[PDB]
Amino acid sequence: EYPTVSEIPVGEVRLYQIADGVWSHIATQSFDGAVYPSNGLIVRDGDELLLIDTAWGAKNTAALLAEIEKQIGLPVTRAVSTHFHDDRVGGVDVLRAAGVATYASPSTRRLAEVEGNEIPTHSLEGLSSSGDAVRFGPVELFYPGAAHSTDNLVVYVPSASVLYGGCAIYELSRTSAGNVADADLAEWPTSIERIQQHYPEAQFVIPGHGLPGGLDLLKHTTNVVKAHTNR
Ligand SMILES: COc1ccc(Cc2sc(N)nc2C(=O)O)cc1
Ligand SMILES: [Zn+2]
Ligand SMILES: [Zn+2]
Repeated sequence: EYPTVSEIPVGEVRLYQIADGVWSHIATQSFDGAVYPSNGLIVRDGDELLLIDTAWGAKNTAALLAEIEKQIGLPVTRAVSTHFHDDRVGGVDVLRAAGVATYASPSTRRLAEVEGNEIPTHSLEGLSSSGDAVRFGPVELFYPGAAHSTDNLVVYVPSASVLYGGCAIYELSRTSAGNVADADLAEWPTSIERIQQHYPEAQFVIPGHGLPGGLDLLKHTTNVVKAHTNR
């Protein structure tokens, strides 16, 4: 059974096996008063591991690396942040100190700079236009356009038909759009469709927060967006 926010004390991390050599990681952090859960991805990359997003903070991210070492036992060598918020780059400095090569789009890097957040080292070339995609070891990184934020990425894991939505895809239980400060509600519905388009095959879709699903998570998000465009 998937772990829920109330089962993960702040400072602990959980690994959850999705498919052969594909796990999610789950952690918890406070924000504007209140604690929320947050997801990321781990994909085997030959004899190494590829990290999709931090565990939302330095302490969580240290505990992630340690759980990884305890449960999987292969070194984490690269990480990719999918947008510039703290649930995506918070802990990049720990990764860096651990010896992980960190990566992100050039726009994600500039925006973390402006926000005062931690900044990944390496720029991901080839992700500038709505619809671009590049192969990053065992995964495909894909830029569907603005949504939750202007830079936000999603990742697809070919060999397993896993699609990682990042904070661009809500979980069904979630019906309020929550914080959309840096959002473009206008393009957001189009970008989800850009996703559905490119990844029709996804058998498993993971939101940035909460419980995983199938392609239905795309449409549910859309509704919840539009229900807020209107009012
Ligand atoms: C699934 O339950 C929830 C409810 C609300 C939030 C608000 C936050 S905090 C954070 N670091 N990201 C978000 C987001 O919406 O992307 C996150 C998860
Ligand atoms: Zn965000
Ligand atoms: Zn988020």
